[PDB]
Amino acid sequence: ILQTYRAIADYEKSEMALSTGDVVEVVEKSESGWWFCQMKAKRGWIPASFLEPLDSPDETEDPEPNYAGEPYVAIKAYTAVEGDEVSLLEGEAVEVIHKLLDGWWVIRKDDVTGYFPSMYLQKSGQDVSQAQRQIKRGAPPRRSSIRNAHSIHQRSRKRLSQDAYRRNSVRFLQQRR
Repeated sequence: ILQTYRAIADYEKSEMALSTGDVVEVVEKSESGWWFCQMKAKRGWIPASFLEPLDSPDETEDPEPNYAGEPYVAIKAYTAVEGDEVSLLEGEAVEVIHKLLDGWWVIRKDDVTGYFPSMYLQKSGQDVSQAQRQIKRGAPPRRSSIRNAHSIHQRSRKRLSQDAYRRNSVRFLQQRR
């Protein structure tokens, strides 16, 4: 594949500067002495909440809400920090109504709606141990936990308030119980 080389000195700007010790992958060697290279890609898991799409403030792949609800149970206890969050003890049953991609799902419990970490929930009637081993990291931080976020979009991201979620929830819910 691509050969890996190392910079033995600093090179100033060639849209890429070089710092001694830098590791690069050589894409094209040339007898001209100028080689086209790329820095080792920097990858990793990050909280979706800290990101915003470039083209628009709104996420394009969030699934649609389902007010009918899906039965889930808390597999890990969580204490609400903000008013729009739901506190649950392990074993408490809830109904998921919006599986948002930022990890904080809207759930319904006792006629009211609020957010809860998806990672701490599992469909009812399944192996709890299995869902717990799937937890290899804590709940991601919420966007509302960010102080002084900076956006490139003047318009705010579209997201129903908990009151709006509740009004839809009480009207279009489905109980098989």
